[PDB]
Amino acid sequence: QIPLGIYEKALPAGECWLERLQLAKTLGFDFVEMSVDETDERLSRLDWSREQRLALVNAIVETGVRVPSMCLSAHRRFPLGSEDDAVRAQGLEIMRKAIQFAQDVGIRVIQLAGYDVYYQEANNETRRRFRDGLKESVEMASRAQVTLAMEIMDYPLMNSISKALGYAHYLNNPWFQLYPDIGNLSAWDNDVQMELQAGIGHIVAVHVKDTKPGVFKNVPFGEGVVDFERCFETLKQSGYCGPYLIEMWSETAEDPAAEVAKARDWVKARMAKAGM
Amino acid sequence: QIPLGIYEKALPAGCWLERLQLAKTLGFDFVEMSVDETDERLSRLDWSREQRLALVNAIVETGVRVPSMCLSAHRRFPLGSEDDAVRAQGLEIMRKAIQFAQDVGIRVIQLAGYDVYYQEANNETRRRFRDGLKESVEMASRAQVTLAMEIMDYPLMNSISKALGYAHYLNNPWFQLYPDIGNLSAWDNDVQMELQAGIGHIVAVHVKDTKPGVFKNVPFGEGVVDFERCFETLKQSGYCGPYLIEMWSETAEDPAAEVAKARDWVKARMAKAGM
Ligand SMILES: [Zn+2]
Ligand SMILES: [Zn+2]
Ligand SMILES: [Zn+2]
Ligand SMILES: [Zn+2]
Repeated sequence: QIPLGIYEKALPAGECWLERLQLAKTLGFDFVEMSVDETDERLSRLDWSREQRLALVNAIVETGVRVPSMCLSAHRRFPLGSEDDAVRAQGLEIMRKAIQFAQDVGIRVIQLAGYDVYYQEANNETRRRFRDGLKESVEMASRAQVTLAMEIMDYPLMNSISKALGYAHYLNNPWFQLYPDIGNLSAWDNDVQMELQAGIGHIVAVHVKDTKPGVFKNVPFGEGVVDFERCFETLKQSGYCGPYLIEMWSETAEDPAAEVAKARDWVKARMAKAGM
Repeated sequence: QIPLGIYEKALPAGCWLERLQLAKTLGFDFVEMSVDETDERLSRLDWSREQRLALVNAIVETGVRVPSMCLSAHRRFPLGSEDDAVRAQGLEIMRKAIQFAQDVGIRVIQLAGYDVYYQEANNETRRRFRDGLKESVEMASRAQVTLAMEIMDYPLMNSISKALGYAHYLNNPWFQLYPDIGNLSAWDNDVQMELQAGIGHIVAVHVKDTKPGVFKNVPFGEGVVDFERCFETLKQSGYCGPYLIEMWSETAEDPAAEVAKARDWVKARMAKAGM
């Protein structure tokens, strides 16, 4: 088996989760990755009532479609490296609330964004604050027993598996792992296939998307520089047995389901070629 | 925080809402569920969706988590069994436990490190157990559920070092370590060395006393476990995870009173170690 998931933001935008999960099932997916992004609407999920949390658990159990991971891109707006101590405190409360939320609804993995700061310029001060924020986050994670997994990013601080492995060695904690995005990994000057193999005992999930140098969003599958077949071959041959998540933003398309179905078959053909 | 939990079997037998509410009044953050060799506790892996959801509801209402499952059922259906039917039942229990953990939001399944328990071990049981573990870890990787190997009352896994060997073999983020400081101290181990060695892999810690060759119901303080030392080692090494108090006071004169005393006794040892 190869568990295959779809990004929340590839599907229609309604906060109706049972409908979302039914659609994913219909489209042939095993799971949906939730996004808790910079928007107040998705951020407000962290303030959901017990009944709202439990309704999500209900929909998951009823449909069989899991929500095993949360993409926590809210830290782009409230980064852990902020020299604004108010903004940083806000990033840390979001982290705490995301961990409690994951405990409540049974999310397995919180995918962290490797930004020390995004909208502000980086320096030694922001990197040190990010490092300390990350250590604090992993401590909360260790208490809760919730996996935090650093994504390989559209940003120089975390633009390879190697740099994430640096953080993993520093932290030396079972609850801090790796969540490579093969698109982001391919959009710099990395030896991608060597990076995938190097990270193996730390890789808990894989984001599947295409990219170009300096273009990390909305590059159509096949129009970028990602060698999908090679990546899948490397991961399979190195013993990877975890999930793959198709990352796309077709929520805005005329027919989101149709865009998703085409990307699904496209991605699946390449996995099949790679022996999976 | 030092998250502190109570073993299911320390509390009176029974609904889960009542048990979780009891744990709350006793000051515990969580309860560790047991899926043992009994058909009664095994039947949990066959719970309906409604039964699974009722547990989730109760956890959310009380705020007392059930973050871990002790899976001692493998004593009865071990992954190393040379009987293909018994081994298959063990693998099916493993699959169903992982699905149960997904359904109910259990974070860590604690594995019993027995290739076989009620039979004699040999090269073949060891080989079968090894492959069984590999298959189990493959299942856990797909589900993203942590399996943590307990340090055992059994030679095959009687130290953190032994569990570390399996961890290095499997090379997978979903296979981790769940030391029991009692079991770790009941052999010929360098206990404080071991705890430090395993630090990057320790996801949880069982707290109980033991004596060499006596791994069960040894009253706190009457055995050989150096509690203040183990706590200071784990503290100095940067351990930030939960501690589970393992007892079977379920069948004692005053179970609640027994657990309260043990709780305060454990917390006193922790306070002495800088916690
Ligand atoms: Zn490593
Ligand atoms: Zn991604
Ligand atoms: Zn190691
Ligand atoms: Zn134990």
